[PDB]
Amino acid sequence: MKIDILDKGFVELVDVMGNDLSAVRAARVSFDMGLERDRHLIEYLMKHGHETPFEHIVFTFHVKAPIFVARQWFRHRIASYNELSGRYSKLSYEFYIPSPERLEGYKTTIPPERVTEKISEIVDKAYRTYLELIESGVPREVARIVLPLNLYTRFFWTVNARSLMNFLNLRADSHAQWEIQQYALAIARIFKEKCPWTFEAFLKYAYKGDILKEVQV
Amino acid sequence: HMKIDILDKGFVELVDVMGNDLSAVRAARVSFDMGLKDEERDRHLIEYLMKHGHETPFEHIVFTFHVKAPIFVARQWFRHRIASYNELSGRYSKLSYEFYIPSPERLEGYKTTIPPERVTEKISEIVDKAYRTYLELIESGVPREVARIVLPLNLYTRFFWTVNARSLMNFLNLRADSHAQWEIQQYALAIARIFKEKCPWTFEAFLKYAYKGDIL
Amino acid sequence: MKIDILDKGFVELVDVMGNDLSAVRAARVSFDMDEERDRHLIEYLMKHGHETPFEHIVFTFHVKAPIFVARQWFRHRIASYNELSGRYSKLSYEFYIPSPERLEGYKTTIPPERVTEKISEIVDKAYRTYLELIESGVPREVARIVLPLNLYTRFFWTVNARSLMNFLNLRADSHAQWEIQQYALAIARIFKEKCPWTFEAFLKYAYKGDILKEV
Amino acid sequence: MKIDILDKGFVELVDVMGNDLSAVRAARVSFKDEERDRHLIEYLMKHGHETPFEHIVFTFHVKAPIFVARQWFRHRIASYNELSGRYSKLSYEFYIPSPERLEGYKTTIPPERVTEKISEIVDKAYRTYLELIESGVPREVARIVLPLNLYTRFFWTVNARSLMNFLNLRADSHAQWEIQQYALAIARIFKEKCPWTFEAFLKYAYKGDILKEVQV
Ligand SMILES: Cc1cc2nc3c(=O)[nH]c(=O)nc-3n(C[C@H](O)[C@H](O)[C@H](O)COP(=O)(O)OP(=O)(O)OC[C@H]3O[C@@H](n4cnc5c(N)ncnc54)[C@H](O)[C@@H]3O)c2cc1C
Ligand SMILES: Cc1cc2nc3c(=O)[nH]c(=O)nc-3n(C[C@H](O)[C@H](O)[C@H](O)COP(=O)(O)OP(=O)(O)OC[C@H]3O[C@@H](n4cnc5c(N)ncnc54)[C@H](O)[C@@H]3O)c2cc1C
Ligand SMILES: Cc1cc2nc3c(=O)[nH]c(=O)nc-3n(C[C@H](O)[C@H](O)[C@H](O)COP(=O)(O)OP(=O)(O)OC[C@H]3O[C@@H](n4cnc5c(N)ncnc54)[C@H](O)[C@@H]3O)c2cc1C
Ligand SMILES: Cc1cc2nc3c(=O)[nH]c(=O)nc-3n(C[C@H](O)[C@H](O)[C@H](O)COP(=O)(O)OP(=O)(O)OC[C@H]3O[C@@H](n4cnc5c(N)ncnc54)[C@H](O)[C@@H]3O)c2cc1C
Ligand SMILES: O=c1[nH]c(=O)n([C@H]2C[C@H](O)[C@@H](COP(=O)(O)O)O2)cc1Br
Ligand SMILES: O=c1[nH]c(=O)n([C@H]2C[C@H](O)[C@@H](COP(=O)(O)O)O2)cc1Br
Ligand SMILES: O=c1[nH]c(=O)n([C@H]2C[C@H](O)[C@@H](COP(=O)(O)O)O2)cc1Br
Ligand SMILES: O=c1[nH]c(=O)n([C@H]2C[C@H](O)[C@@H](COP(=O)(O)O)O2)cc1Br
Repeated sequence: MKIDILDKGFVELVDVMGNDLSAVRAARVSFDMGLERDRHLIEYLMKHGHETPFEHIVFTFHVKAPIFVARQWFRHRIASYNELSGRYSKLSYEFYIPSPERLEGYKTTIPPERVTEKISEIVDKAYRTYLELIESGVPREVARIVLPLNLYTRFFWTVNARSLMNFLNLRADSHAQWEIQQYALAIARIFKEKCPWTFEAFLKYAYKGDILKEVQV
Repeated sequence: HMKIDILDKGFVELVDVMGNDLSAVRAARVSFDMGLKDEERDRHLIEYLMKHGHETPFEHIVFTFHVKAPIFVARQWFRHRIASYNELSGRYSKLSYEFYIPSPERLEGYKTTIPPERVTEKISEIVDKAYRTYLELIESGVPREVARIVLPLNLYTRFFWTVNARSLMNFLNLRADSHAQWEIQQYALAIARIFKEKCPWTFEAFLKYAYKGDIL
Repeated sequence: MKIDILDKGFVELVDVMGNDLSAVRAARVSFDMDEERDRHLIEYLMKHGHETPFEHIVFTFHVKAPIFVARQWFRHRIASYNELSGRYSKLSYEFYIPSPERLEGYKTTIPPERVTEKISEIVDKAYRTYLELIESGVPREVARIVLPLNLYTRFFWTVNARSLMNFLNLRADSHAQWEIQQYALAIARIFKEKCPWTFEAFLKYAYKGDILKEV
Repeated sequence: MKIDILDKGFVELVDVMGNDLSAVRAARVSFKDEERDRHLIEYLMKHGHETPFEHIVFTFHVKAPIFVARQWFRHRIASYNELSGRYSKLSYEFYIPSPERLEGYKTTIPPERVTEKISEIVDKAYRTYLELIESGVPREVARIVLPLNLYTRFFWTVNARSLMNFLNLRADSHAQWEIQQYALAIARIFKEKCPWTFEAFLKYAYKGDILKEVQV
């Protein structure tokens, strides 16, 4: 399962542990019980605020995204991350270039096409300078500081269902930057495919965001 | 699928697992824009990570356990915050007559006034009386959340535990150690055993370069 | 500042870092930024779900509570704890004995005041058996396993305003066991004194519980 | 307490709760005696009993380059609040490495040229950013052309235990030089507020390699 986001990014599901029944399973222990009834428990827990059972469902994603996007994403402390290093590796020529449609809805002095053009020009000069510094023997950890925030980076993300839901509440929302919204939708799609009952219950009883109720999957 | 019996009626049962040794290898490699490789190389990285103290990669390995243990053991266990728990409720369900009765050998080394067997006998008695009082209150209409307050700390409880490899190793350092209570140690050995079965490379590397305990 | 809870328990403030303005300062370092403007920002943050700024206010409490209460309290992982050790020190003769009014509203085959008695009896026999074992040479970590769940323990609790609010949402609520609700009420009271603005705003826009809305 | 770091950065102590005695009070669970108290701090540090130090909390105000902040924010056991590029107009403040930063590395161009190369690109980037903002492009979009050396500010609230982990990892030669400088500043303040804990830390638990070589 891999989903393309923006111009060069993506969200890919690396691994998953458990399913909706994992949460049903965990929840049952409270009443010395085990695993149509199970589906009803998910709703109950969701609408009543029993979030802990969903912590036993865990996902590991492989994400390709712009650093300005990663910086916001990494603010979610209840999860695990492992990212590409700008200190250790030679960064490749890959940057997020917004399409003219990105400025749809805003009045600008210069054409959307020009805006897209200027971002590219800057990206191009920045990367050349970066390579020139490295070729000259400048340490990678120093040379990379001239690279812009729209530079693509990669990382693994292991997070459980409760934290992922908090993530969707905050990122699969209109107040979050459009770019991370797009990633959140892909995360939602995958979440829905692996835990359909929890997902449906989540949208109907606890989701606090606004876009997942208008945009399918 | 794994089950280890602990104490007289307890147990540690592996319910699920996500990833294996290579899950940490994958996570780690990404820092160099690389992926997996041969076994010799990948296994070398794991020990490398363990040696230098790079533990984040091991967080991508997650375990889900089903544990049955006495409350005094569980209390110490739930002190490990970097994990998830779901436990049997004394407020909601009627508790079963199951308590941890120490065997006479638990007193080995300690010279006692009364024979060990007697200590065992006395523990069972108090437990029996407490439980009868509990059943008595429950059957007379007393709310369960109130009636259970007479139950002793050796009452058995059950819970689910989802924890990743890194937090798990911290658990073993602290609980797979002679400084921890013998009872919790036994559970830690069972946890280590399962960790060994599922992530051989990580475990071995752990024991050789990071494990700070003494019983493993 | 100390508040007694139940028959022998309590909640006392040990220390606190910051106040309503601590949250105001944390948040202002976002837009690169007086009373009305500040208290309004606080109500604004609370109303929209911007909770991180409240993490910069921290409290440390000293709590004396029954273990069954502590087992529920310790489930709140986003915080720090340090409790008395039952295997290191001899436990004192202090247990939570519910008052007859605790069974109020319930129809029981045994008079409430009789239930109170049965609980005391167990406590007494369990504790004596415990001292009997210890004096007999049984190590404390083993002898104490016969003690009941209403045995009082003590601990230090350091938590920030955000986690504290999650705690009040879940514990200062009728779905929580009454005994812990009482402690949560005490926690809320101290929190109100130190952060009136944050507290006021919490009740009005984020508080999900029910009893703080009536007590 | 405010310490200048790099060319435009700084570490400022905003607030602090408790001191060395706070860890002591927590460990004993009560509420003095330097001999015993300090001895206890060292005992706790020597045997790995770290939870008591979580009762000591700091709030810092930091100004640092995004590439430094990104590494810093990887420390999850803490609280943060940073300036927003989506909401605020960014100031013309970037970290420009001085020639000395390249002492020891053999380059095909004079270290001063590297400084100029970096300064020029930073200048171009900021100028395009300003033109984008002026023409009407949304802040959150216009700032994506800004370099990783753009300075940002944030509030950091962390307890002594997590801060000690931070020092282990950052006040070390393996961490990038730029964040090492901040860690030193963090260490000075910590040392100033909790002299007993810091000394005990350096003596028994610290895993880094610079704090035992550089005063305060
Ligand atoms: C021999 C022994 C004796 C003990 N005696 C006592 C006692 O007398 N009183 C008592 O109350 N407890 C006692 N404990 C419990 C101990 O204090 C810890 O609570 C327990 O070991 C859980 O460990 P942890 O904090 O390392 O783990 P977790 O809570 O699971 O945390 C794992 C890691 O994340 C961290 N971490 C998590 N949360 C925070 C935070 N809020 N701030 C900073 N870092 C954080 C640390 O790096 C930690 O090692 C004892 C434990 C042992 C093994
Ligand atoms: C009325 C009531 C009934 C209950 N019944 C039961 C029961 O039958 N069985 C049982 O085991 N427990 C039960 N609990 C305990 C409950 O499951 C929680 O453990 C407890 O409320 C502590 O809450 P918390 O997880 O929200 O808080 P904290 O552990 O303090 O966490 C605060 C916040 O950080 C989060 N968080 C922390 N750690 C993680 C993580 N690892 N993954 C994802 N998010 C995380 C969430 O956003 C959370 O709200 C009950 C509680 C109440 C109030
Ligand atoms: C020299 C150096 C090189 C690095 N290289 C890379 C790299 O190539 N790629 C990369 O992505 N990162 C890299 N990092 C970042 C590193 O992986 C950690 O994210 C960073 O050091 C923050 O540390 P921490 O996990 O110990 O701290 P915190 O996140 O603050 O956590 C403190 C303690 O609580 C714990 N803890 C917190 N959360 C969890 C959890 N979810 N599960 C288990 N335990 C938990 C542990 O006991 C931990 O030590 C590097 C750091 C250094 C110092
Ligand atoms: C529209 C929008 C605007 C934003 N603007 C800003 C800004 O201007 N400046 C800025 O710095 N950030 C900003 N953020 C980031 C925000 O402050 C959070 O850090 C981010 O959403 C991650 O969320 P979290 O804290 O809920 O999640 P996580 O860090 O993953 O935590 C999940 C849950 O555990 C909890 N938790 C975890 N750690 C702690 C802790 N240490 N103390 C108490 N509770 C804890 C809470 O219950 C939390 O919801 C913004 C986010 C959004 C969506
Ligand atoms: O929508 C947002 N999402 C987010 O995660 N932040 C966090 C990210 C970063 O640590 C700092 C400033 O981010 P921006 O430049 O993207 O606004 O606060 C801020 C905003 Br607004
Ligand atoms: O070895 C120990 N392990 C542990 O987790 N505690 C925590 C458990 C409980 O929250 C409180 C008191 O525990 P004991 O009564 O078991 O000592 O401190 C204490 C000790 Br000593
Ligand atoms: O209201 C509750 N609060 C709580 O914290 N638990 C946690 C406490 C303990 O770890 C386990 C069982 O608790 P009780 O016996 O008190 O129900 O689940 C359960 C319930 Br119901
Ligand atoms: O020393 C380091 N410190 C750090 O915090 N990272 C984390 C920061 C970021 O999330 C990602 C890539 O960082 P660099 O570009 O700085 O290498 O891994 C990496 C290295 Br190496």
